[PDB]
Amino acid sequence: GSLTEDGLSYKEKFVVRSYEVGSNKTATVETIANLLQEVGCNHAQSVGFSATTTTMRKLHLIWVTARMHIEIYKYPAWGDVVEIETWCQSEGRIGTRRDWILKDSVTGEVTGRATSKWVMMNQDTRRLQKVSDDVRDEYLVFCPQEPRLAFPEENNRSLKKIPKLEDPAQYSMIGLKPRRADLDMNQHVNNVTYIGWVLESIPQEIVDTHELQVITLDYRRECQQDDVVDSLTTTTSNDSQFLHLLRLSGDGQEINRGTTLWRKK
Amino acid sequence: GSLTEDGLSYKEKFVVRSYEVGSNKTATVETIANLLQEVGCNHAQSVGFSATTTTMRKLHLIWVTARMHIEIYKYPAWGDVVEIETWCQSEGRIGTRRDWILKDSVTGEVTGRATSKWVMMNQDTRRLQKVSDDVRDEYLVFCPQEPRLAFPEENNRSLKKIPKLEDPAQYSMIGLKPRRADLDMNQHVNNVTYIGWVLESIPQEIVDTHELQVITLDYRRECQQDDVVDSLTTTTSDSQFLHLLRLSGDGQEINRGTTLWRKK
Ligand SMILES: NC(=O)[C@@H](O)C1CCOCC1
Ligand SMILES: NC(=O)[C@@H](O)C1CCOCC1
Repeated sequence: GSLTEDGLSYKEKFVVRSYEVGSNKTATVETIANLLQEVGCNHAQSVGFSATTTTMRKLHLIWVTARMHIEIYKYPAWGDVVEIETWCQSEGRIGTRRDWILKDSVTGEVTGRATSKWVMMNQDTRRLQKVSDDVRDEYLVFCPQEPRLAFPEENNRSLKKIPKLEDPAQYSMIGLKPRRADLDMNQHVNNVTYIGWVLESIPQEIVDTHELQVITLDYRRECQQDDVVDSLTTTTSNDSQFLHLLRLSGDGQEINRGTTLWRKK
Repeated sequence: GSLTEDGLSYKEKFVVRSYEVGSNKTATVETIANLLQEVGCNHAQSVGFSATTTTMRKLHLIWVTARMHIEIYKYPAWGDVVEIETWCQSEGRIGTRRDWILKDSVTGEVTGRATSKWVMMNQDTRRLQKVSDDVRDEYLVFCPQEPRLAFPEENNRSLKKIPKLEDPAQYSMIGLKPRRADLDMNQHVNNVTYIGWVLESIPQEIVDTHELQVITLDYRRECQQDDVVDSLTTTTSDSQFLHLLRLSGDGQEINRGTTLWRKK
C-alpha cells in the first residue's frame, strides 16, 4: 500500500483468500472489517503513529472506537482484488473520524463504504475526554482541510440514534466467549469480533436468503478476555431490519448496540 | 503466487497483517496454519482441481485431513514477507500427503515446515477407503516422482503415535462453540479452528513465557456447527502437553494432539 500523491489519504489492494469467504463464495463482512482495520493501521504507520501521537503517549491517552458504520453494495468474490482508500478527519473537540471507500480493482466501481467515530480516553482510568488543542494540531497536518465524507447525505444512516432492545428479544445466542484468536497484540478483544457476535443471533434462514447491506454498531464497553456475552436480536421491519444488543451474560451490562439492514438475494 | 519451473510445487509470498499477530507482535500459529491452507488451495486451483479429481466428483469422493504436523523455528513479525512452498505426494493406497516449507523472504532461511496426511472418503456416508488406481494416475502427474519430504528423518515427530488423555485432565477449557467466522464456504468447521480450541486449554502463563515450537494434531471426527466442545490438556514433561478435544455432552472424541514449547 501507499499514501496518495497529496499525502492526505492511503490506498491498499487485497486479494480475497479462500478462508475469508462465506457460503456465497464472497468475502464476509468480518473479512471486510478486518481489511479496513489493516489499511487504517498501515495508514497510521506511514505517517509515524502507533494511533497515538507523542503528546498522547506522554499523558497515557488512546483513541477508542465509539461507532462503526459499514455499507456494502457488492462483496468481492474469492480471488478478486479489492482496493481500499482511507483517510482521517478532526471533528473539533468531540474526537476524530476515519472513513473508507472500497472499490473493485478491475472496474474501478465503488463496492462499499465505511465510517467510524473515535473518542479520546485515558488508557488507565478509562475516562473519556475532549481533544486538547496541542493534539488537534498534531494530526491536522495528515488530514484534508476541506470536509471529505464517505457518507455526505443530509440525514444519513451513519449518524442515526440507536435504541435499546427491550426484553424479551425475538432471537438470542447465549454464552459467547472470546478465544486467543479473538484478541489483538495488546490482549484486548478485537473490534471485529463484536461484529461477529452481533450477527450470531441472526437466524441462519435470513443469512441464507438475504445479503447484509448495512451494519451500524455502537461500542459502549469493552468485553474482557474472561467475560461471557449474550447476543440479542429483534426484527424491526423485501428488506429486513434488525435491532441488536450485546450484554454480559451475568449482570446484563451493555457492551454494544446496533442495527443491520438486509436485502433479498 | 505461482507453480515453480518444473510444475511440481507451488510458491506464494504473504505480508503479515496487524490482526494476524499475538502479544510478541509475531504471527500466531493459527495465522501460519491459515496461510498453509491458502497456499494449498491456490496450488490446487493452478493445476485444475477446484481437491477433487474428475472421477472423485462423479463418485462423491472427497479428501479429508487425518493429521496435521507443524514445526516453527521463527514466527514472522508484523510486516514481514514470508514465502511458502508446497507440494503433494501419493502414499500408495493409504492416501496422500501435502508438505510445506516456510522461509523468510529477505534472508532465504527456513523458518518453519509442515506436513499433513489426507485420506479418501465418500462425502455422504463418511466412509473411508483406499484411494483406487484410476485416481492415483490423475494425481501422479502433479506430484514429484522421487520422494520429497519436509520431515525426512527416519521415524520423526510427525509420524509418532498419539495416546488418549486420561481423566482427570490437568487443565480444561469447556463450552467452546464455533461461530460463522469459524465455518468455511461449505458451512463446515475450518480445520484451523480445532488448532485454536486445542491451545485454549494451555494456561496463559505458558503462553506468556514460552514459544510454541511443534504441534501434532489428529482429526478423528468433525465438529458440527451446533456442537459444543471441551478442550483438555495435561503436562507430559522445554514443556510438552497431551491434548484432547471431545464433545461437551457424551464425550465423543473429535481430536487428539501434542505440543512442544521452548522457554522464550
Ligand atoms: N481499527 C479500526 O478501524 C476498528 O476500530 C474498526 C475496524 C473495522 O471493524 C470495526 C472496528
Ligand atoms: N487445507 C488444509 O491444508 C488443512 O487440512 C490444514 C490447514 C492448516 O493446518 C490445519 C489443517
